[PDB]
Amino acid sequence: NLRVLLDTAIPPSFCDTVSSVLLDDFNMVSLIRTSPADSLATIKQDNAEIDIAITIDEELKISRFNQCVLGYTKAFVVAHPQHPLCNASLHSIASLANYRQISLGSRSGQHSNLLRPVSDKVLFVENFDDMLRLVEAGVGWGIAPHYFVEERLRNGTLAVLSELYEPGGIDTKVYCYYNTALESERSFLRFLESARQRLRELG
Amino acid sequence: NLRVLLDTAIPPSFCDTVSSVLLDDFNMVSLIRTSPADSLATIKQDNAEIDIAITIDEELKISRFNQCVLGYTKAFVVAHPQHPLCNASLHSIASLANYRQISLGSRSGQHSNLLRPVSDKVLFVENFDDMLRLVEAGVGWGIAPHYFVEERLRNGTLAVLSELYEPGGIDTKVYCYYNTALESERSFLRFLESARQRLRELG
Ligand SMILES: CCCCCCCCCc1cc(=O)c2ccccc2[nH]1
Ligand SMILES: CCCCCCCCCc1cc(=O)c2ccccc2[nH]1
Repeated sequence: NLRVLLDTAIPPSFCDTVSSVLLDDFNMVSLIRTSPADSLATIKQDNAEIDIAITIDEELKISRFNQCVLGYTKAFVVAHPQHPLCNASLHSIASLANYRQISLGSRSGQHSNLLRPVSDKVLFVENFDDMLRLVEAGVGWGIAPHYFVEERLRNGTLAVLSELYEPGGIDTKVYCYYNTALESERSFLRFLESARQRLRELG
Repeated sequence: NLRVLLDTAIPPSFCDTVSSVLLDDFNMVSLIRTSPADSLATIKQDNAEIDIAITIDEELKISRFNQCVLGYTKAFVVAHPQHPLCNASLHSIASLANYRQISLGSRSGQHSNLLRPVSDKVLFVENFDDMLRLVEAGVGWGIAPHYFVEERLRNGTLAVLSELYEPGGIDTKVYCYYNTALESERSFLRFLESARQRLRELG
């Protein structure tokens, strides 16, 4: 029955919050994980027959789907704690566009404004694990969700650069793309209401 | 000396917060108001010789300028309290793309993804006052900053539709575009630090 796709930028908590709720109302629920760079591409494939996507990625008006927002979540631009650009911010926060960035690659090779890399050179990868191996290494810098990075962060293995750009990490909305058929379906509305109401915390 | 441009979506408080601070460090400070639809166009004109823009509008990498974020602020999609789409949300929240929208026109006729109208027909205007005359009228619906609308809102003259899309109004970042020359200038940094630190409230 209900197939829902969850990108990797979504905290793995925001995912049990969901799944608990949908089983009340639904009797078969499949959960698919996906690069954020591939989320929206995927739901456009009709055969893939997704009914709900949870992503950070944005695009206005899609084919058969509607959009709304569930919450907010944070990402950081990170590097090795002696990457040149470490320390020395504001000026160097503009020089990111010169340094090598480790970006999430997409299947379609295409990117949204939101996820397109800011610099060159870019070195593409499949997911945030590969990304951090590399910035820990540390060739390049990257933007990764909080949940990934906070482990290493307090451990001093990685440092943040995002801070003078946006203190507190880069606030980023979490969207919900849902097949229009679910608009005003007593059950979907419960999921929305309940997912949101919960997803204040973590925050 | 210092010329700073402030779009109309910026609360008129976020504007005294700024202006107080800059006079400590600056001795001539001009403040220009602008449609958000025209903010960025304007700072690209070189003759206009703007040193700092405060806008909700977004564009990545501009000519001589850097970007960072000062805070957050809210906007609502509003209409006449017996506009068809009133009441009846979620489905109708998708039918906005069919109803007439009152959008902020731009000089260049061009719009960013962020400000481009969602529907047609569109009926362009110069500013948020014209916009509300019209949605109060009420031909069409529009998106307007909180500060404008909260007056009329509790007064029942206008109703919100944004709520199932994004409860609490549509969170929207407030960017700072500052000429690169000001990067690491003891004074600019004070302004940033102090503007931000204050602009938590209102919120
Ligand atoms: C200091 C440089 C700021 C440039 C960042 C531009 C805004 C962030 C957009 C964004 C890009 C991502 O790759 C991303 C990845 C995971 C989660 C949020 C993200 N936000
Ligand atoms: C319920 C329909 C949601 C569609 C709104 C799309 C996100 C809002 C982007 C935006 C458009 C504006 O015109 C605007 C104007 C002033 C302040 C913030 C704004 N945000």
